[PDB]
Amino acid sequence: NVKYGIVLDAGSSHTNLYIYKWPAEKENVVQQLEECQVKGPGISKYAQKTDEIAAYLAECMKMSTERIPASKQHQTPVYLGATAGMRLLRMESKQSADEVLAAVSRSLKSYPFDFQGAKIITGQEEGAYGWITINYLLGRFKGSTFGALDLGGSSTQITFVPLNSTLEAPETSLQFRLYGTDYTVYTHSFLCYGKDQALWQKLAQDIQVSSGGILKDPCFYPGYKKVVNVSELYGTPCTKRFEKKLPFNQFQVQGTGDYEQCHQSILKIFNNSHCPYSQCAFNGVFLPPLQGSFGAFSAFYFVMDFFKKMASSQEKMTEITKNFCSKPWEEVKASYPTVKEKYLSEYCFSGTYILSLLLQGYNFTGTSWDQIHFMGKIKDSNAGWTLGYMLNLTNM
Amino acid sequence: NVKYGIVLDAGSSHTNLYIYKWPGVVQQLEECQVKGPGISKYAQKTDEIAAYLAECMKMSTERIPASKQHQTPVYLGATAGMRLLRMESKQSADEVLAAVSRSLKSYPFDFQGAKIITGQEEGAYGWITINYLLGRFKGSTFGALDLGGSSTQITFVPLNSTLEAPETSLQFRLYGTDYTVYTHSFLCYGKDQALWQKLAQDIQVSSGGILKDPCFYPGYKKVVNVSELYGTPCTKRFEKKLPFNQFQVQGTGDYEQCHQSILKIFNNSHCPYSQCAFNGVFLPPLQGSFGAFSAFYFVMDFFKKMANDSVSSQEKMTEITKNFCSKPWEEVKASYPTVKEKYLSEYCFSGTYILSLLLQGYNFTGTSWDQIHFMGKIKDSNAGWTLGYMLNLTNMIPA
Ligand SMILES: [Cl-]
Ligand SMILES: [Cl-]
Ligand SMILES: [Cl-]
Ligand SMILES: [Cl-]
Ligand SMILES: [Cl-]
Ligand SMILES: [Cl-]
Ligand SMILES: [Cl-]
Ligand SMILES: [Cl-]
Ligand SMILES: [Cl-]
Ligand SMILES: [Cl-]
Ligand code: NA
Repeated sequence: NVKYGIVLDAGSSHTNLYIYKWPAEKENVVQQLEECQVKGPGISKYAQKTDEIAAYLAECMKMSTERIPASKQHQTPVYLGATAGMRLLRMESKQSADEVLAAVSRSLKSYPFDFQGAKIITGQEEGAYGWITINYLLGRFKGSTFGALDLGGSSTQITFVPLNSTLEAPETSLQFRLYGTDYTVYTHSFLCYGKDQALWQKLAQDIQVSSGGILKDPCFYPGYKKVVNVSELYGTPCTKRFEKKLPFNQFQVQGTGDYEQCHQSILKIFNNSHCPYSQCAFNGVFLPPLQGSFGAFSAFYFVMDFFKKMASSQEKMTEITKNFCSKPWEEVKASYPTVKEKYLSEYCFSGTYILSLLLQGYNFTGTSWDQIHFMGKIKDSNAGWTLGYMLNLTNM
Repeated sequence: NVKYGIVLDAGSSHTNLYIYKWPGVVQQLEECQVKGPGISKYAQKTDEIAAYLAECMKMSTERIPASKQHQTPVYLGATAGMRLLRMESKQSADEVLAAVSRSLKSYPFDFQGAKIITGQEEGAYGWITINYLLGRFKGSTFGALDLGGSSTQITFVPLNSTLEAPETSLQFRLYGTDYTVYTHSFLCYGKDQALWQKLAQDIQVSSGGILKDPCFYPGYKKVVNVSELYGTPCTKRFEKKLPFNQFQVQGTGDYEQCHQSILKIFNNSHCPYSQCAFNGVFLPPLQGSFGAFSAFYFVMDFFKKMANDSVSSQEKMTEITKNFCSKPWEEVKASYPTVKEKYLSEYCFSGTYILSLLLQGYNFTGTSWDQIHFMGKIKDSNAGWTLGYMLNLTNMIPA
C-alpha cells in the first residue's frame, strides 16, 4: 500500500528528522510527510555527554512512533546522516565522534524501526544528494539540470553538471546512475565556509590583543553587543590558523553597522592568491565555469527570503542589505519582534556573507545572478540532501 | 585435467597478454608483452590494431592445444590510458575497443569482451592477486600498491571497517570471510602522466623553448612537443599559451630540486578527514604489510641493485637516488649499457617520484616504510590485477 522512511539530518546547528512516504512500489513518488526539529544544538555538542543523546532524540522519535501506523513500523528504515559539524568534531577527535555516533545508534536501535545506520556522510555525498533532491522535485529526471547551492552552519556546497567535464580535479567529479541516465557532476563542499564557521573565522581574524576585550565589527547593527568566549572561538578547527595569545578570556563584539566594511572584512577569510587550475572558487579549489540555472537552499533561502520579504536583482539585494545593516539593534528587534534574537542578530552578517560567497567566491556576477533561484520547498518537500538520500537508500 | 584463460592488460604503456592455467591453484602459464605503446595510442590508427596484437595472439594459439582453444575465454581489460582517451573522446575510445574486439574475435578462443575496467576494480583485483598468490586466503592480508604510466592504486584492509569515505570501500566475502577493503585510484598520478603534469606546470612563456629540469641527468636532452603535452587531460590545468611549438628539456640532475618540483603537482592543503593521501582524498591509517608492484617494482628493483641488492631505509634509498641523479647522461648509459635508454633516461625522475608518492603521498613515512615489499612475481606468477580479474570473471572465488 504505502511505505515510510525516516532520515535524521544531523547538521551543525540542529538535528532535523524527516518522515517520507511513498506508495508501495508496483510494476504498475516519495514525498515529505512530516518534519521534526530536535530541541537543542547539533549532536557534536554531546561529545562529552553522550549519555544525553537518547533523551535529546526522544521527542522527535516519539513523533515518529505516534505518526507511522504500528503495523508499518517494523518495515520502515531509519537513517541518521551527519554533516560538517561532525566532520569538525572528528578532525578534533576521532574517538569523540565515534562515541557520539555509537550513542545515536544505540538510541535509534531501541525504537520499533529498521535501523539502517548512523554515519557522517561525505561532503560530495551531501552535495550530490542535494542536487538529486532538487532535480527530482523539479521533474528534471525525465534535458538539462539545475545546479544546487547549499549553505549551513559549518560548510557550503556547490554541485552542477558543467559544460565540459575535465580531469582538472577529478576528486571534484561524481558520476552516478539515475533512471538509465548517467550523470557527471562537479561537486565541492567547502568545510569552515558555512555561515557560522565563517563568522568564527572573521572574529578570530579580526580580534586584537590590543583591544581591551572589545571588537568593533561592521557586520553587526549599530549598538549590537555580544560577549564571545575565546575558548569557544578557538574550539573549532576553522579558527586554528588565526590563534593568537589574547590577554583576555572573553571579548565583547560591538556592532558598527557598515555593509561595505563588512563586505571587505569577509573577503579577508577568502584566499584568491593560489590556483593550480584553469580557474578556482577560493582557497585554490577548482571550479568549472558556471553553467545553467541553480537552486539555492537551506540557509541560502532562509536568509535571502528574509531580505526579499523586506523589498529582485543583485543591486537591489545589496541595497536592502546595506540599509538593514545600518539600522540600530534596538530598532531591528522592535521591527521584527517575533524573530528569535539568535537568528535576527545574524542577518546583516549572513546576508553580506551570502552575497560575497555567490558573487566573489563563485562569480555569479551580473548576467549570472538571475540564474539563481532561492528555494525552500518544492511540491511540499524540503529542498536539502535528505530526500535524495532516501531515494538512494530506497534503491531508487 | 586442465583449463586455460587469456587476459590482456591494456595499460597506458604496454599491453601485456597473460595465459593462466589450472585443473590457490590457478597459475600464469606465460606472459607476452605486446611491442608498441598502449592501445590508446592507436586512436587514429585503429586498422593497425590487428597487426599489433598478432604476435602475442599467435603465441597463445601455439601454446594452448587446439583441443582446448574454443573453451578458453579471452578478455581485454583496459585501464587508465583508455580512461584518459574516453575523456578526450568517447568516440575514439570506443573505436579502439571495437578494433580490439574485431581482432580478438578473429582468433579460435572464447571471446568475452574488451572493456575499460574501473579504478576500484583495478585496485581490488590487484589486492586479490597478491593475497591469492601469497596464500593469505588460508589471518592477515597484504595491501596492494600499483603504479603504471597513467594512474596509481592503493588497496588494503583498514583497522577500522567503517571508513570515513565509503565510496573508497568495498565489502566482499572470499573463502569464508568478510573483508572491507579501502581502495583508491589516482588518475594522472601514474609515473608518465605525473611527468607531463610537471613539465606542463614548469614550462613558462619565458622558457624560450628550453626547460632546464633537475630530474634529468646532466647532459640529457629530450624534445617535448607542446600540442602533444597538452593532448592529455592530465595537463589541462596547467595549459598556457606558449610562443614555441616545442621545447627541449635539459637535465641538471639535482635530486632535491627534482623532489621539490615533484611536490608541486600534488595538492595537500585541505583535508576534511582525519588524514588524506593528497588532493583531499581520504586514506585510512596504514596497516600491515604491502606488496608494491608493476612500475613500483621495476623502478625500485633498479635502485636496489645499487644498495647491496636490498631495499634499504628511506634514508639510503634517497641517498642512492641523489647520487644517481647527478651522473652525466653519457656516464649512466656507459654504466648500464644493457638497459633500453627509454627506461634508463627516466629513472632519476621515476625514483624520486616513487619515493614522494610513497612517503608524502601515501604517508609511508619512517617506521611504515619497511612494511613495503616490492615484488614482481609471486610463486612464478606476476603480481598485478589480471589474475584476480580472472578468478572472479571465471567465478572461482568461493564465498
Ligand atoms: Cl553537529
Ligand atoms: Cl553545515
Ligand atoms: Cl557551526
Ligand atoms: Cl575548466
Ligand atoms: Cl516579526
Ligand atoms: Cl592505453
Ligand atoms: Cl596505468
Ligand atoms: Cl601514460
Ligand atoms: Cl653527458
Ligand atoms: Cl646494464
Ligand atoms: Na599524504
